[PDB]
Amino acid sequence: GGNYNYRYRLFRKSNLKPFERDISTEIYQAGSTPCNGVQGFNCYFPLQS
Amino acid sequence: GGNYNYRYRLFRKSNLKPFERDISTEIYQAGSTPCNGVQGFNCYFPLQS
Repeated sequence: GGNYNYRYRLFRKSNLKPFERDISTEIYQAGSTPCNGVQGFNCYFPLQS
Repeated sequence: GGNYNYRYRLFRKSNLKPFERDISTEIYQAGSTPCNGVQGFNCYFPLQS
């Protein structure tokens, strides 16, 4: 059926430092509209399976 | 930059009848525990971009 329980980050405001950990799960606003925690246009979840 | 505005359904309890429109956005339960509106382990969003 496929393993869909492994994910990875796909979006961030900036890069990451060496040996740095990011665990925050916030909606990524890639446009000019307040997402307000709404998954939609220019509002993409930062994790992909 | 990649187009992400298009999504398609990936999981459903059953198949679709001919000429059917589905729009429900509900967390899917692939395991034996309630999802409780959290896309965590064995609980995946139905739409993929």
